[PDB]
Amino acid sequence: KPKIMISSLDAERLEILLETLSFPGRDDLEAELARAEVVDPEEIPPTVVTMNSTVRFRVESSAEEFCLTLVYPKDVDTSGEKISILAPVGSALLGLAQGDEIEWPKPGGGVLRVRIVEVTY
Amino acid sequence: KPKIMISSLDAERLEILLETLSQNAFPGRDDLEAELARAEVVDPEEIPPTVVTMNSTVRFRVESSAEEFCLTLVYPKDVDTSGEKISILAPVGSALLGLAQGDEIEWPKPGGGVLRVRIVEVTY
Repeated sequence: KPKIMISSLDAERLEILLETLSFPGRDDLEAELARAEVVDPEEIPPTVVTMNSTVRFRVESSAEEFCLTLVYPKDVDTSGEKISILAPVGSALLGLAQGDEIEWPKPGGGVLRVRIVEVTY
Repeated sequence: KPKIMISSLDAERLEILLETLSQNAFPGRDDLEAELARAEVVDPEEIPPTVVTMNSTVRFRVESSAEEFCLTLVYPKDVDTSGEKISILAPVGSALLGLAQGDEIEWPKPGGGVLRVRIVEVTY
């Protein structure tokens, strides 16, 4: 499996956050962090999903797009734009890259299938 | 096909919420609106205890490990930093409303794969 790329600071901060818990994805997230490429932030391409980045998604079956900003738990907003690293979906976004696909439950039934089209700060 | 059931209170609050956030194109909004528009609006009393409503706590079992965990479906005002609340606006959260005990859903596993869970209990 490819390894995720993450800054030293985000690795440290996440390790500590995860250490203090007790979510379903905790162990899987920890396993990614354990084998990650921990580098200077400037070494991580802007196509990689990092903590505090904004991810633009396109629904594969249409032109439709939306954004989510991946954040630490205290930084989540109340208007549908931010998503916690501890949240379902949020925990899986970390270290994905532009072009990657992801899917999750669609309200009312079925699966929302999306592709990452851009990552920004 | 099958309409979900909501209380009058929750139908009303969600409608005002969605009106207030008119410009916020969150994932699955169109689908949640559609589901709300055709929902059957009942008194809280004849929505069964096994149906997920706003402020319900949902207990889940993961199929691979039989670990269990909970999420409480809340309005934006009530999410906290614990990881146990989930907004009606959030991925997964928006799909929980109207589901019932026994229903299965799945979402991404960090590093790849799916976490598939069954709703083991609903509590208000």
